[PDB]
Amino acid sequence: LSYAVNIVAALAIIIVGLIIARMISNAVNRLMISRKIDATVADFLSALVRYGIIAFTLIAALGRVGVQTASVIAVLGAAGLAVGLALQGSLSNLAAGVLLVMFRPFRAGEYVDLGGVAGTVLSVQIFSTTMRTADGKIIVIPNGKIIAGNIINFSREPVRRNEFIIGVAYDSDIDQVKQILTNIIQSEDRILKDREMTVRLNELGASSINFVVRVWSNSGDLQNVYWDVLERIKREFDAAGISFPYPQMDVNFKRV
Amino acid sequence: LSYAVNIVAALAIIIVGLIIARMISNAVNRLMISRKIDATVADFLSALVRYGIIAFTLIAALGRVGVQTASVIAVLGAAGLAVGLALQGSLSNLAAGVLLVMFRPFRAGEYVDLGGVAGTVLSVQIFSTTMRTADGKIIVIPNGKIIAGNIINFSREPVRRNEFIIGVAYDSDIDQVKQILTNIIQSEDRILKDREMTVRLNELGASSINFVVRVWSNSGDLQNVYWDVLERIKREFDAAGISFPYPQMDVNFKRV
Amino acid sequence: LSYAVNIVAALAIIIVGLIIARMISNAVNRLMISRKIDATVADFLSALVRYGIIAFTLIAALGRVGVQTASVIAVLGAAGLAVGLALQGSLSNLAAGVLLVMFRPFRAGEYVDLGGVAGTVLSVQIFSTTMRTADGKIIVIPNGKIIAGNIINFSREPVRRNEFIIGVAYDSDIDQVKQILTNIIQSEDRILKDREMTVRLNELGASSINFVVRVWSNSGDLQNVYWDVLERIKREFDAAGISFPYPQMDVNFKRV
Amino acid sequence: LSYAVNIVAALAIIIVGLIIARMISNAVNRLMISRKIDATVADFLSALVRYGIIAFTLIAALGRVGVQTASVIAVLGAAGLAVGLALQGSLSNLAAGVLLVMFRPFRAGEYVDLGGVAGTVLSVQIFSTTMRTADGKIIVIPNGKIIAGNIINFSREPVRRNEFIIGVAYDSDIDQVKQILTNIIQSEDRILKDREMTVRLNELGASSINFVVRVWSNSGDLQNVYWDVLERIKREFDAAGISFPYPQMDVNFKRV
Amino acid sequence: LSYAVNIVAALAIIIVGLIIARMISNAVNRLMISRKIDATVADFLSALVRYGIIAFTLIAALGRVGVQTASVIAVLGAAGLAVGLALQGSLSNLAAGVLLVMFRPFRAGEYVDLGGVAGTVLSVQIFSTTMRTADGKIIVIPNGKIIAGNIINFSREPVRRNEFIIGVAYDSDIDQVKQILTNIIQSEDRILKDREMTVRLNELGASSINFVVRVWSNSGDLQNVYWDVLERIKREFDAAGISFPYPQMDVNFKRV
Amino acid sequence: LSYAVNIVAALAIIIVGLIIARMISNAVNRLMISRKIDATVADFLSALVRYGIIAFTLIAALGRVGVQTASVIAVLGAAGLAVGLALQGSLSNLAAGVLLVMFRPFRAGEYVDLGGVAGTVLSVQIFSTTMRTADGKIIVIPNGKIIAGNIINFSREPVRRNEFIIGVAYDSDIDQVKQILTNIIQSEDRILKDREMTVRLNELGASSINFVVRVWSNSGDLQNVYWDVLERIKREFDAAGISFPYPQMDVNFKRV
Amino acid sequence: LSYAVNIVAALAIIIVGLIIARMISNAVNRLMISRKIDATVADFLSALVRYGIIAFTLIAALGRVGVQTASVIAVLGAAGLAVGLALQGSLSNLAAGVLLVMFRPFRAGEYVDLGGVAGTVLSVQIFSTTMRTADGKIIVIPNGKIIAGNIINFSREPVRRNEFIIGVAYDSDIDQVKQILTNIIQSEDRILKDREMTVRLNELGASSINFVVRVWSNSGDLQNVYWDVLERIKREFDAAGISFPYPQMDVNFKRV
Repeated sequence: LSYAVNIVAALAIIIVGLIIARMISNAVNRLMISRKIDATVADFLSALVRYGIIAFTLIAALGRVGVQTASVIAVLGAAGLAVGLALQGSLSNLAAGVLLVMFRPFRAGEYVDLGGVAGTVLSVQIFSTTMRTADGKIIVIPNGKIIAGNIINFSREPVRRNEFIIGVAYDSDIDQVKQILTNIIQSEDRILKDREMTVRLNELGASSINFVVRVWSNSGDLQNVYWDVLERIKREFDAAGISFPYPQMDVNFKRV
Repeated sequence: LSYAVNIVAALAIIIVGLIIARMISNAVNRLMISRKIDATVADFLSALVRYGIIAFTLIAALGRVGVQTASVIAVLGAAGLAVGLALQGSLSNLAAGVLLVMFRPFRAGEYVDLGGVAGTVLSVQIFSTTMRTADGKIIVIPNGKIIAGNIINFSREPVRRNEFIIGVAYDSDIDQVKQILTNIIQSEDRILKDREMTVRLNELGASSINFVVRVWSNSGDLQNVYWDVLERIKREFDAAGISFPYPQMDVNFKRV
Repeated sequence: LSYAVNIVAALAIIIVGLIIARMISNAVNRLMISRKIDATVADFLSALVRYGIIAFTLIAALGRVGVQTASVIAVLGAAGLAVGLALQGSLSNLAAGVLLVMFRPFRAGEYVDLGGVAGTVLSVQIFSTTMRTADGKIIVIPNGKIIAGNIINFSREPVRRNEFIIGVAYDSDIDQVKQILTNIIQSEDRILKDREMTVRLNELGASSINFVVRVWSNSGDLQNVYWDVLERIKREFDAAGISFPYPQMDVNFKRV
Repeated sequence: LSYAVNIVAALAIIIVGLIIARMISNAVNRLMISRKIDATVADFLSALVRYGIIAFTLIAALGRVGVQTASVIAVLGAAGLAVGLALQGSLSNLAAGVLLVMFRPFRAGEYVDLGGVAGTVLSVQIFSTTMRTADGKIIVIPNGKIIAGNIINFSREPVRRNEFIIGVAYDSDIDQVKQILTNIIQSEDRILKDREMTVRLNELGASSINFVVRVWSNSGDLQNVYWDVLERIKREFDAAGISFPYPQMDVNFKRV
Repeated sequence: LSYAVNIVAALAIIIVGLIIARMISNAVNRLMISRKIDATVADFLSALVRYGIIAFTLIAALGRVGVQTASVIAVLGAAGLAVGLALQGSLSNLAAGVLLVMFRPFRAGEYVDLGGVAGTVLSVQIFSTTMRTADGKIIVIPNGKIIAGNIINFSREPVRRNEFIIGVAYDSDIDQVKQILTNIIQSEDRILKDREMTVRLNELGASSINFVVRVWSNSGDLQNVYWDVLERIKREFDAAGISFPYPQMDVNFKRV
Repeated sequence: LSYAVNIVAALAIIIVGLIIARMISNAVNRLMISRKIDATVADFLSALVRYGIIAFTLIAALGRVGVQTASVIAVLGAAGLAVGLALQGSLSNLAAGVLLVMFRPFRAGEYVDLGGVAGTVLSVQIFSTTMRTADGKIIVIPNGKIIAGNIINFSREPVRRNEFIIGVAYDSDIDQVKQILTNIIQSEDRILKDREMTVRLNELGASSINFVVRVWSNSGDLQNVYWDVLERIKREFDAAGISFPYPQMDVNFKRV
Repeated sequence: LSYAVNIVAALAIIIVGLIIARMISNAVNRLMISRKIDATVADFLSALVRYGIIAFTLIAALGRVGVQTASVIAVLGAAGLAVGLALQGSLSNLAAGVLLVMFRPFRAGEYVDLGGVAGTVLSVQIFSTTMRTADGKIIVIPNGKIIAGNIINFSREPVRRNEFIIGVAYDSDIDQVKQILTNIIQSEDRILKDREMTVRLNELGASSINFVVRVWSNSGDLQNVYWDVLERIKREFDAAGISFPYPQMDVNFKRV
């Protein structure tokens, strides 16, 4: 009767608002992904302008039922903070996923350590990056946790350093051990000779002397250099009388 | 007398506001779940438009009792931030449950590890996903904790890697152990031969040499490959003189 | 004199505001708890509409003393954020207690583990659920901590899995132990035979081999199956020569 | 001259504002503590209406010096958020102290454990509850920490459960130990016989079998039942040949 | 020329604003510290009214240069939230220092434990209380950390409880130990005889029986009662054949 | 044409706004650092009034291009909260650095412990204090972490207390040890004799009696008193038959 | 028809708004990076003025379609808080990266320890600094974590202190050890003689006396001084009869 004759006009204005929403959203999506910025930020601005002009046609619509503008924008601001505080941690991930592609602390296919978990990065999606670990698991890390912590890129510099700690007995000859561990890493072929090769006495432990051996090698064959120097240490120390010691004790008897 | 004759009109306007609230809410619920988006986001927008036009008819109603618009929207904004800060963590879960179905880091029936707790995902509800652990417990995790942490999907890639660490004595022959642990995993049928099969000296421990054996196999029979290679290691090491060592000590007597 | 003649009208308007506050609050309380929703949310909306129309009659009252509307709503918005930030954690519990009855991750009388503390849920009150632990203590957990953490419902699925870890000596026969621990759990009557019954070599520990035995049984008699299989393991291993080992050592003498 | 002749009127309006502030504050304090609610919430609303009508007379006063209303409410809103964010954690404690008396998870004189610290509650003040521990210390816990954590009310249910864990040697007779620990707790008079009395094999430890004995008794004499069953266990096990074992070892000699 | 002739009037209005700021600030400081409240809250309200009427004369001043009120209060609200979010943790300490003097969980010169750190309180300043520890260090704790944690007032109740745990050997006579530890604390003069004096078997440890002895004494001479009962325990146990045991072991030889 | 003829006036108004910004900022900087407050707070108010009247001339400028005031202050309030939430933790440090110079819990050149890290304070800058540790490292701590944690000023009181814990054997004479450790600290010259000198039996440990010796000395020579009393303890205990004990054991043989 | 004839004018106004946005943004970028401040803050103000006058031309544009200003600024304020709470942790890093170059707690190429991770700083980018560790890894730390924690600049002061802890046996001569460890560090050439050289008895440990030796040397050759004094300690102690002790025990036999 007296009410519905404006409700039909409100439905017409809201359906042409939906039409112009799809039109302007797809227009700015077609323009921005080709002109300047990105395929990800432009979709965010497309959704922003889409749900912005939806809000504009809602404010224009709800005046036709008598509801004033200062009340419509109050209810829309309440609903806007409702959906905005729903999407706080859902949009911090998007804003971080922009920075992870714009600045690239890691590329796809690069062994990283994103705060405890270490693996090859498969892809950086919109909200969360997928990495595959060393043992075949798939770890999906949200972008708000990557950008708010350290990113230990294991595979961006070509040379990396091993660190063997060889515990020998206290009665061994330090010159003989420092000569044997030198003659191992002087004949190893993948250990870089133009960098810092150290075989020096690291510490005097509880039951063993700890020598430290730190050698540099290319990041592809780091683990093979570790496994081939350690096995050769185990071979050349038994053939030379050096004894890896057990956890020694010094028991004093009191046969009461 | 002078007051109630507008209160009856306010009750009529609020009851037709309830009627039009149910009408528009069920209309957008009928339209949106069929046209574009989702069964979950559309119910959220249904509740939003429902408690939005309830607020609109309240603002239209409370002017009939003399209360102005700028005071009604102030009290309604206070009540709106009250109910909104009541529903902060009650709506972050809904916004995360949208992303867990839209992007799917896990499907139903897939062994995951959602930050410490590991189990098969049964279903993803509106606010909280139910998983069943390995031992029959039912763990209900809210969606705000899933999307704000790692999601270790144990069952999305078909191949996974075991890691045995076999400690042998120091006097054993490293060639014999590296031949026996090779001849075990060369004859095992479910271990993938086209991938990285390593039997190399991992470390020189305190009382034992630790060999590492890392083999790849399909994610269904990973645990059976573990339990059948470990039992065969225990069988083939006793039949070959290799000795798993006890926690050795090196007691020096001082019979005072 | 010139001031109090409006103060009496302000007191009359505020006392009829209290009267209409009780009237409308009890009216919506009488309507909503019977029609649609809940006994808990409807009391919240009753308090909201009560302290909303108290605020409306305060705004209508304080114009009679000359104070304008834009100042009254400013002081009322300050007081509203004061009482609202007083009731942040006092209302997050109410909004979570709505979800704990609407979605029911636990019912009353069901053994749960609400993040570290495990017990039978007695009741879910408005702000905090009471559970009784295994040892008679009464733990009152606020609802903001239940819904923001895992809910390990120990008693919603009927079948659950035990896990015995039996450490035997290294010189024992693995076939004999895998036959004895099979013949125990094949003759136990409450262990479910149509599910996964595993007696396989879990690990080679420091001084003992760890067999794992994982059997499924109904959640009522899980603990009795544990206590009756473990006692029978202790009985059948002494009668068969299998020896549970002490923490072995391998002392090497050096009588200096 | 031209300025001070309004400043005297501003001082008169502010001094009558102080007078009416004391009047209305003491009036609502006299009315509310007797009529409906509480001695604590009514003082909060007294302070709220007091510093509200102080603000109203300030807004009415500062227009007499030419300063407009939209600037006075801006500076007052800035000062209001200043004092409100000063009193965030100073008012969360008051809002929690309302709930600790309205719902009573503990009464005065009741042994509780408010998140790590355990003691008898002396009183619940406005901002912080005082408890006296077992050893005479006085711990003042703020109410924001009580209501945001577990409340383990040790003394609201009358029956509670002890748990002895008795470690015996491996060569002992399990029937003899299960008969002796039954005959102790069958003759103890304060152990409730109509509840669950368990003497069953809990675990096979490293150097000892752990029996668990869990008996129910009244919460007043729980500790005396513990101290009188444990002493009788120590008496009846020496008189029966059962041996509490030392930390056993299994040293294997190698006299090199 | 055309601009500066209003700038001189703006400087005159701002210098008389500074004059009236000092006047009203010192007036309310002179009135409030003598009449009702406090020396600390009144200085806070003095600073608040001072930087409030500075803001009022700034709003009155900047209209003389053409800048409107709705822009001046916008820039002043931005600067106000800037200085307010600068002073969040700088004013929470002041609001807590009001409560630490108004309610007094500790007075000056009283041994407390304000969450980990324990010492004699020297003074409670405006923002941070100074305590002197047992070992002469000076610890300055901010008031936001005191009021948001436990306050273990070691020196507000006069009687406190010691707890000795005496480990004896397993072969000792429990009646003899319970008689000797009774005859020590029956003859000690500062141990309160009208309170709970317990010498009962606390636990059966790994290599020792632990007796617990808990006696009450005045809080001044608690440590001297500890040091004089423990020394007398060490004296009376050697004179009676009771043996404090070393960490016993139960080595089983296997001379392979 | 029709647009740029106001843009030139906008550029003239903004360049005279920059000129008056530098003028008023340097004027208040010249006035405030000499008259009342500080060299640090006055620069903050200089930056505040500078970027405030920059905002005022921007609001006056952007009306010349047709943009209204209520939109300019909306965009400026958005940008203001943007730069303000950029500078939250960048200004909490400034507000804390005001309090660290105004109240001085440490002066420059005073050994402190600002929550885990201990060193001599070099200087208190605007945002972060520099300390030099004992071992020459330079630790830059932001002021938001100093004022929100304990400040253990090691060097504000002149006397401090050592605490030696001397473990002797169980068969030693307690009178002889309490006489020797008294005769050491009675003849030491830097130990303060008018304070509390304690040599009393602290505890009966596992394999040793622990005497506690706590003596007071001036804070300059505390470490030298420690190093000279401990060396004299080691000298006077070997010359008196007291034996520092090794970690005793009580092995019971079972030659099976 | 009736609608699009204003939409073409809106597109013309928005395209000239984009043109003037690029113009004014590049103008202030060209002016500010050369005149006063920085290459980083000026780009931030360029983006701020760019997306500010984009917002101004949007507010001017959307009035041509009938939408009022108070609704356009409401939707733009909602979108502004949306993008601002997206960029909270994305702009705290920029505001911290301003302070890390303005105040410089580290320069490029300087060994630091930014809260757990220690390495040479390569560069300070806009949002995150890259450091290279000792072992060739590349760690990208966001600037919000550097400025909100300690910055242990290992390489800003030239002299640093080693700390050897030498454990010797209990029967050794303290004068001989304090003479040998003095004669080592008196003849070492890189140890600074004008600073504090300490060889004093640090502690009486469980099975060893711990001497502390703390010497100062230049920060370049600190590690070489450590490795050359420790090796000489190991050489000169075997040549002098001092014995580094094993973990001593004091076994008491009870051959039961």
